[PDB]
Amino acid sequence: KHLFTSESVSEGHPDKIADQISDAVLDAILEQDPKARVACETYVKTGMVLVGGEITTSAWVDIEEITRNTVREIGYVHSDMGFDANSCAVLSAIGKQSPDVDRADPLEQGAGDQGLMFGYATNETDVLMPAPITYAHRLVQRQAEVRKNGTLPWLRPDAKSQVTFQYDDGKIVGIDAVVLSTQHSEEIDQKSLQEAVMEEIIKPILPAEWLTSATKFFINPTGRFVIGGPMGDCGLTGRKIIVDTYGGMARHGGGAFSGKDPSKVDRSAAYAARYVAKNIVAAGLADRCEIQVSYAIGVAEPTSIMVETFGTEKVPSEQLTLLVREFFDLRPYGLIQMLDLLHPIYKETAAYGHFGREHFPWEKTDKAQLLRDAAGLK
Amino acid sequence: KHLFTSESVSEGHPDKIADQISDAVLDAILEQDPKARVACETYVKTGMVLVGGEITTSAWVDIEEITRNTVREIGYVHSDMGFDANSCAVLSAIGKQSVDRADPLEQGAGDQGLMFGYATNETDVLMPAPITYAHRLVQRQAEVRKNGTLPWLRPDAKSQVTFQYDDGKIVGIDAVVLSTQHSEEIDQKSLQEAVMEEIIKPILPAEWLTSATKFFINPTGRFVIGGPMGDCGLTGRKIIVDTYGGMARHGGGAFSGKDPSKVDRSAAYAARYVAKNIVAAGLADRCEIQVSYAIGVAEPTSIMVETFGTEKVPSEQLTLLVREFFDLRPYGLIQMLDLLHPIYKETAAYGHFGREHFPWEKTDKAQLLRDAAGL
Amino acid sequence: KHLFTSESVSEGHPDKIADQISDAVLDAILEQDPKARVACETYVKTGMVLVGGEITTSAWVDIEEITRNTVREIGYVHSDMGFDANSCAVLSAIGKQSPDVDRADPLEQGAGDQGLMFGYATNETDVLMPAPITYAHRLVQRQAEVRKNGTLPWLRPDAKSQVTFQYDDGKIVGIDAVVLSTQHSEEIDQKSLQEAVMEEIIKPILPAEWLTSATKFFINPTGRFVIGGPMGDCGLTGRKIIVDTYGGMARHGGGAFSGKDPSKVDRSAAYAARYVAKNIVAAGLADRCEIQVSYAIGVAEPTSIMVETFGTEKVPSEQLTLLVREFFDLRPYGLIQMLDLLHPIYKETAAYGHFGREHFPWEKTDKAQLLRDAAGLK
Amino acid sequence: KHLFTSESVSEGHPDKIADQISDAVLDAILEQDPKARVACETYVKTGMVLVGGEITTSAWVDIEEITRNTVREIGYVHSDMGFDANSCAVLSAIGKQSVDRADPLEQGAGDQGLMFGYATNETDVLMPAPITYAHRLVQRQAEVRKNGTLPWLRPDAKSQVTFQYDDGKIVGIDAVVLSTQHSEEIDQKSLQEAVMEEIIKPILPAEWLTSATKFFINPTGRFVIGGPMGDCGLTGRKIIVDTYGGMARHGGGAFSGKDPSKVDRSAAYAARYVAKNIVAAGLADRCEIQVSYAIGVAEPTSIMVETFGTEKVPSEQLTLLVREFFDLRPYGLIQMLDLLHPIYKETAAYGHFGREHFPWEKTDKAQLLRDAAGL
Ligand SMILES: [Mg+2]
Ligand SMILES: [Mg+2]
Ligand SMILES: [Mg+2]
Ligand SMILES: [Mg+2]
Repeated sequence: KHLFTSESVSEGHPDKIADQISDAVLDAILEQDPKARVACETYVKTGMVLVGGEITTSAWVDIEEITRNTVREIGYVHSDMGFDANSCAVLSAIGKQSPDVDRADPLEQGAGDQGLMFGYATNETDVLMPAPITYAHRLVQRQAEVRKNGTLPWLRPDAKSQVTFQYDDGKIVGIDAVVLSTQHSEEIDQKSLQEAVMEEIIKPILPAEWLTSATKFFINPTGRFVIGGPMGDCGLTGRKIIVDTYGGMARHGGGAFSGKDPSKVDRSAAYAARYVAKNIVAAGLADRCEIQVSYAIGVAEPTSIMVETFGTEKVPSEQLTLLVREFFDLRPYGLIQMLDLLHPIYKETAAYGHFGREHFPWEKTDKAQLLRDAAGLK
Repeated sequence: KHLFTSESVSEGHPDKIADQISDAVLDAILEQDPKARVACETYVKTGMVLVGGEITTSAWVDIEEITRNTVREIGYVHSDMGFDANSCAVLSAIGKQSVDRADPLEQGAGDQGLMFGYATNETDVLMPAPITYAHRLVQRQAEVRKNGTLPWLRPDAKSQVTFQYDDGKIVGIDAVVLSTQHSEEIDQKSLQEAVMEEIIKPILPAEWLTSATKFFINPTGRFVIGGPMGDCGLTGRKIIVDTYGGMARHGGGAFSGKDPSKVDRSAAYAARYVAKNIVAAGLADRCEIQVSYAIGVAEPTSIMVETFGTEKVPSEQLTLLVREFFDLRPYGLIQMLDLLHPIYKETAAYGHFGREHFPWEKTDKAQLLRDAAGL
Repeated sequence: KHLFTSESVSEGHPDKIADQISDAVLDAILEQDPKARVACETYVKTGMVLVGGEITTSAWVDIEEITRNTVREIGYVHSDMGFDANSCAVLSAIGKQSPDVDRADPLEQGAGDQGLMFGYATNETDVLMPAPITYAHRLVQRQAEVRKNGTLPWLRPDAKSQVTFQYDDGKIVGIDAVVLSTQHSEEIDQKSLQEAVMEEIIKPILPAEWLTSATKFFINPTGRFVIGGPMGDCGLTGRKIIVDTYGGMARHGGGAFSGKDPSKVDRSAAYAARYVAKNIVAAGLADRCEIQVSYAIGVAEPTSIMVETFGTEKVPSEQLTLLVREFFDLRPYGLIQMLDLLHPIYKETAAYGHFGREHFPWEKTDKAQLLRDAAGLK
Repeated sequence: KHLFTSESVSEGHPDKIADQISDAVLDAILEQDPKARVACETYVKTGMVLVGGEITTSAWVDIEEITRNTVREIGYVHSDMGFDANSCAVLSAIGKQSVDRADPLEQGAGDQGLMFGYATNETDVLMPAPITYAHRLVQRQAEVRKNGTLPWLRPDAKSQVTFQYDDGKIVGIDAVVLSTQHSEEIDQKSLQEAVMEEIIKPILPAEWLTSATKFFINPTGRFVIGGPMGDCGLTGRKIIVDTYGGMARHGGGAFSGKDPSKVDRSAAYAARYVAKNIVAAGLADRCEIQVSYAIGVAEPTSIMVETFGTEKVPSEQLTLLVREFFDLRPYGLIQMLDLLHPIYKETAAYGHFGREHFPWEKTDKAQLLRDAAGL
């Protein structure tokens, strides 16, 4: 009764490979040119990586070297896994300055595109993130954690996890269903896999107080999982946008993050929307907070700002919407200054979630105390 | 009071070109082989279309002809438009991906995943107003482009509508954005007036248009370079304009290029089918259905019914009626909606949800649901 | 004094890989549709095979399956060699009927393109082929022979050989220089390689009566040769046309063979030119014979026929040119009937030479006795 | 009596587009880095250009801009022509391939291979007549295309000339083939007359044109679809039209896309340099030079001089003079011909041999060779 489900994928999933390659290229460019315009779309298939899009930068980068290193760190170094970073093909289809100061104050620059973006936060977890997506992320990051340190050496990078939570009036009741399918080598059978996944992955993550005898567990439910990654499966950037955000707990505007420089409101505004939502919840102004911002191309001011507090607000929501508008610069290049986004920090974001990890700029809660006593509280 | 905003793109938008090419390949395979497994990802860039993925089927089909015909119908037929269906490159990287149930209806889900369905009586088609009219703006744009009413504009186009709600009720439209590609023969002033008279005003109801409504028509000026040139399009990059424009939640699954055995597409269609029939039955004003699946499991791992307080009958009675009247098993909803037919290129532009001629948009269960509930 | 040199490459050379893939696709199509028009150009790079061109056929073929099988038979099945047929990328860019009975007698059809083609034959060897290219071919085919039967298991497919012959008035004097560079594994050093190449490759091919103490031998002259094949080296069809023919001993028209159906005069006319030249020499009418034919598009009769007998003719060369014109149908679709070319026999030709192997139709000498007593001899 | 035939293609022929793109990339790298190692293979097809190979250089260069500029200068700038430099796809698959001699001139050959050079006093440029005038026909075609004399014809074009010889002496021209791409505005009759008056007659000497000369002008009719569309072009697929049109033998090495350290290109240029100076010195009427190289060896493994009986001095004296006056070592002929300069896009169409403004076409050794021989 009253259940919610969220899924996640590891860094070896072909979609996440394309996300990591895109942001890897972005980080390389930003390391030389912080003001660069980057729109990098990566296509990864069996034996192939296609890196395309449009960049406008003074930087000079090696797309092949960046791509091979990124796949090499993911762990695809051998043809027995279905993909090898040293022998795969790397093709490039990157165009330059698309024929487009304009503004006396750079912060007043209009948006580069239209679109809608969402941010979310909930005091369910320590990191102000929804439980299902948080623990789904932690399962697949542990699977890579135990593959990379040699604990379970038979694991291969491609993996997917899914956690179904039972809810009762916003109260986290427990876990009703766990799904975890991981790619593996020939050095293990399915019965030893289902037991090793329980002991080395699921147990050090899902709190024992949420697992009962009724919790359905599906570990490699179809059996053998040896062929994976780009082998026999396509990977495109921007095909895991719900995994990259809130696992379905919150709504989405449709924009991908990876391969996009901070001037692309699809990424920066979504990070800022998370920044507002986390600070509103961290300030104690709501238990759950979702905000939507939208933009029109060539318009600096957001065309709409909605603050949704699902009955959890500790102050009228009209007051919340005004607090958002004055304590945060939601203008495109205002986001960049507010979050200090012109740095090569994005290859790390393309993997196990863009949110919930406290060292990102959009995850710091330096505005919570300000919002708290600005709304007159304690 | 609050504002909500949704967007849509024309059939000429690069991401939507990829979606249509992926479903055009799908339709041509289903026409010969209705039980085909197809997972077709399309990548469109300046001068080329890359059609890839995994396909296992007994159908023989010409990817080049399908791709060229699709782009041709979309409208890119000249180098002056930035893309030409008769001279672009078409590369294929399609592979063949490498009998368990006595009843095919009991087959387990091909993959895990969560899907959402939504419905709301804001509009006649039981869809959210922002996404609905965002679709009708870009669809009207293509309409007046193809019938020669405005011959000077080009396929690539984007729309965005900002609605104002007073706690569930539509009060009007706050902001309208329409950006359309065009040729050199037209100036921006005559362009703005033409899309205001032929595109915007015939689509948005005059009751929602006030003097405070903002109209952004080609806000940055000339829009000559468009489509696959200057940008880049990939299948499944418009999943929110495909569904409910952000009004409802989304599981993360793309639609185009996937046969009905993929729960990412099929279960979302079914989730819309149940949500729409619930709202059409008067059981709720707004309704969101969440379905979750586990790979190898036929029964959904979760079925959530959220009615946002608009529940006209008890919520437990709603979740029960969903299980009674709807078969949400992977191959059960294929038979419930008759999905093994080439009918998917139509869905790849202007929204998968909202057009009553689709199987998941039929309300043939509405009177049944209303009877089993009371009145 | 008076030296001549010719080179050859093995079936693992990236250029020969593209030739084999092209003809493999051609054979597959001809096996279903003998009348098919095929123009298949293959591009093979690290981790990638691109198969393009124009085909017009009722056949339905699997380009990916044909490509992987062809590379699999060549021996690239592992990423340690630099290329794997199971995990590489296969892309296709094949167009259909390019918008082009026409003739009451099909044999009178005009040529599909212009161009020039050469054929050659010399009684130096048993197979009426020049010695240098023949023995250069035999060296690299032996290298694959000893790699495939497990004799020298450390060999990798990519290999190149080159033989310099000393001549004295057409008399084969001996061998002055041998070059043989073969790709190898880590299971051998360079000194053991240079000795094993001598014992297992060079010795059972080059006759001992042609090797002196002055014969320069260059076996892996640069040393270690571990990275090869498509890895770090491009391969295109039609980039080994001199290896495919007479090793430079004879002239060439410029046309590639592989991937072209027999209606393409670049291939069929060259095979027929070899057919004429071999029969002229086999009939005893000349010791060395080179013929050139040329075509104009839409013209059935060759625009020119030259019979060059380098002072070796046993009958006036004017008479030879007339004998050629009446004992051979050099019209495009006359070649096809004369040589019975509408069969899938071409994947075998894309490797160690299109000539010199007696089981090919253009290599049979069923017209020699006819030419001999037609010119009035014995 | 005998007939000999050679062919040539225009700068718009698909194989030649690939050769020019490969050398345009080469020229732009040499302009910044003269000692760069580049091996650039280009693949042109309907709507796309794939530029691949192995390159190690300190130069930063824009493959897209170089490719688009090259095709643009070639003439494909509209979809009606079948290819457009401003909207085609440009993919790059270039890698970096993964200090031994005290004197750089003593470096060993980067690869094995045999190369041929040729020269004959049949023409003023000391080239075989069939290939020479085959080049001048397609070059005249582009000439009258670009200066607006005939604006209706398009870049793709092929020529072929059949010469008749009476044992070494030119007697005339037997057959002329000229096929040129064109637009729809022109009919085949007016096309045949126009290329006869503006292309063929201004190029082929009237002494060689009789009433028995065959003229095949667009022999199959309309030639509208051309260039990369309908066909397919690869670097190094025109090695015989690049050199001597079949009159001389060929080693098998392609030219375009290769820096001067590649003996396939460099030694062939040098072999032409020696053959031309020998013929220009009056030492022979026809001369063919064969040079062979072993990888890692600086001295050529073979140097053959064939004069076809036209030797005006003893043949042993000729082979000696070649070794005395020419440095045929891999990096020796780079310095002998000053090859480390961006001068190679010019060679990628209309013949590498024949145009006196190239380094390997200079006859600065002719008087020297004649002195050291006698007179
Ligand atoms: Mg995917
Ligand atoms: Mg997009
Ligand atoms: Mg090569
Ligand atoms: Mg060609």
